[PDB]
Amino acid sequence: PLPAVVPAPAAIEQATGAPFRLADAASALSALLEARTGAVIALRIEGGGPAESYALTADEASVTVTGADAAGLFYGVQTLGQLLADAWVVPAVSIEDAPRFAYRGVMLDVARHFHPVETVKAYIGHAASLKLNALHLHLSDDQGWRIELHSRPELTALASSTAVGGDPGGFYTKDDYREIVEYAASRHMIVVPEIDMPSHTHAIGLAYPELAEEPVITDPMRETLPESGTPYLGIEVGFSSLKIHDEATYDFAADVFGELAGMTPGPYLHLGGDEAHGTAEEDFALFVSRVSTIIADLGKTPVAWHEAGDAGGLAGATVGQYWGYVTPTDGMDDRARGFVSNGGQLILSPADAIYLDMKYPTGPDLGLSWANGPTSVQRAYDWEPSTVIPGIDDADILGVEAPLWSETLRSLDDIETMAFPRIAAAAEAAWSPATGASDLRTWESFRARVGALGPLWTSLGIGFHPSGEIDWA
Amino acid sequence: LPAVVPAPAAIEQATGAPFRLDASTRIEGEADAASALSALLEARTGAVIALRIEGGGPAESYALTADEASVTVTGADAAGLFYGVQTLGQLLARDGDAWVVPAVSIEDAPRFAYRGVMLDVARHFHPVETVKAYIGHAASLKLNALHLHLSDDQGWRIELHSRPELTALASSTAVGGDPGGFYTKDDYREIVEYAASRHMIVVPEIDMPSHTHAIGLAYPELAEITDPMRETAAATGGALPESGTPYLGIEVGFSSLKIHDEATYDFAADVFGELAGMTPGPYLHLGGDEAHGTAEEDFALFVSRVSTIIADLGKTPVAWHEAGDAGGLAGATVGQYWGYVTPTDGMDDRARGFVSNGGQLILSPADAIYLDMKYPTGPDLGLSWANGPTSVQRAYDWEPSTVIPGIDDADILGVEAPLWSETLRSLDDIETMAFPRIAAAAEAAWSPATDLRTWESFRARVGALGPLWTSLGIGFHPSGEIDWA
Repeated sequence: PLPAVVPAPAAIEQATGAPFRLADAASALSALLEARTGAVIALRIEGGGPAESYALTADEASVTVTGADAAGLFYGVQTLGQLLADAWVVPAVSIEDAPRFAYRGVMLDVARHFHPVETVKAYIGHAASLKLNALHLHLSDDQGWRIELHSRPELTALASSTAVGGDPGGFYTKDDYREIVEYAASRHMIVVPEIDMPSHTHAIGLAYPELAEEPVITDPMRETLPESGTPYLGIEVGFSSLKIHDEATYDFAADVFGELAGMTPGPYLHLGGDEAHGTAEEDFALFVSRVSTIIADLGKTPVAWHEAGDAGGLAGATVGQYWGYVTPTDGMDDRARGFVSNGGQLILSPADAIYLDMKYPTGPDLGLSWANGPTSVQRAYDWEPSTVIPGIDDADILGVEAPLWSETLRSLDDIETMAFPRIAAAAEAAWSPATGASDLRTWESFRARVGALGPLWTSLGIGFHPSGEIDWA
Repeated sequence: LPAVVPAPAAIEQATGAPFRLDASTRIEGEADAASALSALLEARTGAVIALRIEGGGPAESYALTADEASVTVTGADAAGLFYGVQTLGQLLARDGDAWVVPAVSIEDAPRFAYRGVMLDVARHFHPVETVKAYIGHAASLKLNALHLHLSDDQGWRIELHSRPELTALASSTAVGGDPGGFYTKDDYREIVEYAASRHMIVVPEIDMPSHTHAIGLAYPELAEITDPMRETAAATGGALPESGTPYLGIEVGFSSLKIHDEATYDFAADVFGELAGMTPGPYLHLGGDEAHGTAEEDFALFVSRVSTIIADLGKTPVAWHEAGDAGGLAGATVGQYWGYVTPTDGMDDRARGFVSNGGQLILSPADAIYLDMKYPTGPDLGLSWANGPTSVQRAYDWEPSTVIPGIDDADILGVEAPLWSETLRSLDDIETMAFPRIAAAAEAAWSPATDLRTWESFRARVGALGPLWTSLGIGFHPSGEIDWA
């Protein structure tokens, strides 16, 4: 009975004997005793091996978790919590672990439904239990502006009032934004803020009306309220845009990205790259060519969605591939490889696979289906970051991101019902080795290991949708 | 009175002299509608013709006025202007040597929001080139919905990646041993974007219950043949009955899916889920064709599942009227395909059950509007399985309201003109059967109920467009029932 642990470790092997009767990393395990409210449990930072790596060995003499950093030890304490099993037991085990990708991220949409600091802090602890080390907050969209800026003070004043569906809006104060980045730092997580521009910028026109263009509608139909110069409370996308040829548009992005970078010590500033429907490719090329350079000279590494990779601007910019794992193109396989030819890496977030906002085939009502139908937990796992990567190299993949969009999610219970269990397939694709190695990196194994951690998920207060695709305990 | 098809809602001649075109007329700056009018000057290779998009009136409606000073086409949409720009081409006449627009004022509006033409790519794979031309031909008659019959017992024509073996091993063949093929996802975007520029929506159909022999070629675990005692087989000579190998015949209702196998619905969800992502149009046509000998409860449970699958995808599902006895689906749209007299079954009653469910009817009577039905005159190809060949008059001898069981015109989504490709292997073959009688489709779709909507007037107006149809390269068949120019 191989002890179930997710993400699947690099090397795991049972031990010969009988199992184990039960700095600040110790607090992470002491607080982990929510699964179960002399012996000596060793948590030491030796160092020398790869970053975010650890070594776990459990016997009856003592259990020893040894990481190279505070992060590596913090991923070893997360593994031991999953290892915890008539009494309360830790199996005779030996784990030597290391991450496959340096970026192992979770995205949160705070613009569609404004999520408070508390429900964001909880999601940080939940993602950290799966060895995820990057929180991606989607701070702006057509439905709200969520970050408090002073170079653009009208934004937080007139663009944060509403949310999707007539629900409360709000924003993170700069006072409140430091709490998010310092809470995630204590969980060894970086916080990358995204400000979706060219398109996905309708709320920006509510406060600075000289910057936004009139909405382009196309075929709703579905609307039978379309977007106007008023707070958009719908879910349609790709209608808003900034005055791309107005220099005030870029003087706005400079203030917005300049002030934002001062509050984020993380290396990345995500600009988005969403283009409005019917926007010129050359004009959209000029847009993200300018704003990425603005972030470039700010001392930050710019991030954008892969649809802006054909552009001629930016150097070393990082991408977020949101296309399907079988890449059904507008050009999205070739367009994603433009980031690698330019000198940057790719973060892979396949829509059909890893988009956590996609409805379950089972049926928890929430979610969307715009990918290729609902997303089963298997399909969230039925992909390899290497083969589902056009024709690049593992050195050109910065990591894996698991986007959770909040068009339909308004609760922490709503967030957990959709993130888990499919978030485990995200951390597995991010942390665990490729599908070429690792015998436990199969659907038959993941489906069994993710079901054994079910009781552990219920003890930490983490909600999840029990997908009938897998067997729980 | 100047002939124009479909017959506009309100048309009246003017008091003065016509509009001389010459080589000095300017055309008003109306984006691509001017280019649509310039290409319409293929009939004939200062005063200015005004194309404007006002707005406020009915959807896809327009107003056309032609005098000696200037011509003005004013629509509420880009589609309304487009259909007004289409009426200009039909209006264009020749005085002696100069080309002339008659003094006339037209105020037009469509009767049905759905004005469809279906093309069968499964029996004979029609390339993107021959489909784009058919998009322009149907758009010249104010049709706004292209229905693609992407799959049948003879082939699978759309490229899916969740089910990638389909196009790998089910698109090799066509009926009669003819070339197969399929539309790539990249080739399918070109069709929907071309149709959008003509203000047409692309409705993709995947016949799901029966008409599914080709799916068994690639996913062999899903298919169930079933030969009836009738058939033709021995007489036609070999005429290979259906097997577990590509079917090159024309018989229908022999294949089916294992209705109680859950992989069949996980199959349909994957295909329809990927399909919906490729179509910005609101409609996903599921079919509803039941195999011979299928249990009514089983066929009901099948279409109950797939329509809910399409419904939960954010799209409106479409099916044939034979799937109306089912207990599933809500608000599903329908192509009624039975005769205008509503015959063998509760075919009218089963179609009226869709209206009880909250949906609308698209009516496509086989005896009336089936463009693949043989002419009584005789241009060879086509079928006659309805009630014999279909004359151009018989294609027009029906009212979409009266033939509609016992409902209301508000419960009719519109009109569809299906062209099945069992015998049609060329674009010239498509036009030889689609046209004349596709005007009777646009007439029933666009024009008011039974105006100039009589057989005596139709046969005069569509006969005047002969030179216009010959100028656009449309190879219509000259039915002897009507006089041309």
